[PDB]
Amino acid sequence: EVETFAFQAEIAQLMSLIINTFYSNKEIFLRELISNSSDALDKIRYESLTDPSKLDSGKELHINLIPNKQDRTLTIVDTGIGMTKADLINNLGTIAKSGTKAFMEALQAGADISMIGQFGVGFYSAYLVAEKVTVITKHNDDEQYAWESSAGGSFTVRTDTGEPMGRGTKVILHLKEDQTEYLEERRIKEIVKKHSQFIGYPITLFVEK
Repeated sequence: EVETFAFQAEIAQLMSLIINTFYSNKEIFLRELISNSSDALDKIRYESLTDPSKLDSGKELHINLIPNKQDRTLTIVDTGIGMTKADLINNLGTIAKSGTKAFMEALQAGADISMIGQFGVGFYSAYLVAEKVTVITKHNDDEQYAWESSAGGSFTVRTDTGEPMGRGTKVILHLKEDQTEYLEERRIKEIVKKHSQFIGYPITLFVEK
């Protein structure tokens, strides 16, 4: 049972800008997704201070980066607070309508695309390098859901059939044909060091057989 939804007008316009604007500095997508993961880890850490049972679904707070050259995917996994179905549908828990409006105003006034994270809509920078994005998420006391979009004005949400994750979010980037550099170990290391060197959680970069 798959539900298909239209993006709000503002988000469709944001995604179009990201996909259609000439902007060579695409590597900032990774900092934005790592930033989102770190925020989600902060949330479950703070909630667990007054209720330790919220870590019954996993005590380790970390970020994994998983390239797969066969599938042409880069996956960013975190064991953060996860998202409910309502969150997923409501623009993956972002303030995307107001954030987009502010971002667009900033772009008119001298900002550039790399500042997208400042406005709370950094997730959508995935579409700098991905033709399709899948978000698998599990919040405590909600079920596991999968969100997916290849832009074009719509997204889908279904309950996730696949392997149970304990808690957190997985963002699966199906990369565009010309963006496979982001599957290379030395390229990913370079970008993490350049933009995400000091953050509050361990990042593990998986290797491939």
